[PDB]
Amino acid sequence: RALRVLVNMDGVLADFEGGFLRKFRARFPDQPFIALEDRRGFWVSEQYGRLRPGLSEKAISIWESKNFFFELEPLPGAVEAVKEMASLQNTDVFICTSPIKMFKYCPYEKYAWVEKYFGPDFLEQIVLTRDKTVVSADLLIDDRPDITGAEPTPSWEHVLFTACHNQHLQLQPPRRRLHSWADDWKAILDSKRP
Amino acid sequence: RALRVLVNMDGVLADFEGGFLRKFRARFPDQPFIALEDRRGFWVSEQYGRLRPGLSEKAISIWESKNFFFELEPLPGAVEAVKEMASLQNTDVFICTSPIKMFKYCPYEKYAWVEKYFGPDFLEQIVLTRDKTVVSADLLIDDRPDITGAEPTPSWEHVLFTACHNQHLQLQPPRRRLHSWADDWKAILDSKRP
Ligand SMILES: O=c1[nH]c(=O)n([C@H]2C[C@H](O)[C@@H](COP(=O)(O)O)O2)cc1/C=C/Br
Ligand SMILES: O=c1[nH]c(=O)n([C@H]2C[C@H](O)[C@@H](COP(=O)(O)O)O2)cc1/C=C/Br
Ligand SMILES: [Mg+2]
Ligand SMILES: [Mg+2]
Ligand SMILES: [Mg+2]
Ligand SMILES: [Mg+2]
Repeated sequence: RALRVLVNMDGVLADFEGGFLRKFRARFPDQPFIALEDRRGFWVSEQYGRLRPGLSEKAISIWESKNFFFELEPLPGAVEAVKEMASLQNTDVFICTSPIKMFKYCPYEKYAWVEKYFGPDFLEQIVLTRDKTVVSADLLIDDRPDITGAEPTPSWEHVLFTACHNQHLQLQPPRRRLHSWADDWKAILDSKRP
Repeated sequence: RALRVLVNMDGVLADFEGGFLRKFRARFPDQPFIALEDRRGFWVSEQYGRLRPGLSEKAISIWESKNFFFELEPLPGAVEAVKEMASLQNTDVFICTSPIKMFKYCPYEKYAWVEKYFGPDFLEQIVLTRDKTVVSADLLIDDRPDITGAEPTPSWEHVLFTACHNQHLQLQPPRRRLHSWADDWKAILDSKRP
């Protein structure tokens, strides 16, 4: 009866792309980089790997470093929108996020980041998983174009959240975008209500 | 098409009850304790809180301590069963576990414990969530009798995994138990296959 919305973290709430680029440039000032306007494809590591030898591994070392996830800046409007969204009648919001393979810091920092921006009580709303298809909900707002896993027919509608890496993608027509948190996310939610 | 089984961690794969009791007794040798045979009700903290003043807080300090989750011993047969279960044709296994409120160590140690007993590749199968009702699957094997949350009608059948705290409970008849990993879990899975 309540509408359930899964909201992705990196690329939707947290600015992974901008934080990575800043830290990559600071740590490797003599390496080439990829300006955000030039990002293409979900995987940062793959494009850097295509840019020059051994750059995939250097990219990876940025997000494997302590404080990388914790120090990500929220995206504009994200904290305000999700707070408003959660307070809406008949609306349950979960933050659904995938950790990286190296688990020393990432899960911890993601919990810490949510506490910081949404408060202790919002920690109950976090779902950490590598497979989003096994989480059920009416909506998934997520910047990754290809969301697959163990469940061939997920219950959610995936709404693509715009990011530098996906902004040029033509979606297969039924599919829909949320262009930024300034875009009309209430209209999207309302279209799913009974 | 593949059968999906969610397997809980504490009380099913990891011996939370025995590890807690050992560490509680070692740290508080002059406090009264609850023998496992005498455990009743899911919440360890509540029963200890009923046993004497300020014992809830002392109990909590055990599982909030570093290395508590990491150093839990697997339950008998658990690692062998889950490994066999995951290798079965048309069967996907996820470990579905709730972290405690204090997130400094618990998420990290749970990932570490899974790596230790199941290997790096099994980390992809972990779902960390306070709400299991929003994870979809055919079966949930879990020692907690009362599993509720945002989804009023979860897709899984909850099979109650026997533990000291629940062994005496009469379930509402449709509900079913897995008595230990030596019990016939394949028969339970097979009853759910198309
Ligand atoms: O290029 C990457 N970009 C990225 O976000 N990640 C990681 C970063 C994050 O933990 C998880 C976020 O995915 P979503 O929850 O937003 O879908 O995947 C990993 C790589 C490459 C690893 Br090799
Ligand atoms: O008494 C408790 N027992 C317990 O397992 N936990 C915590 C321990 C574990 O992180 C999570 C396990 O639940 P399941 O995933 O097995 O369902 O709840 C907390 C308390 C009290 C907190 Br106050
Ligand atoms: Mg993302
Ligand atoms: Mg609400
Ligand atoms: Mg349990
Ligand atoms: Mg299998």
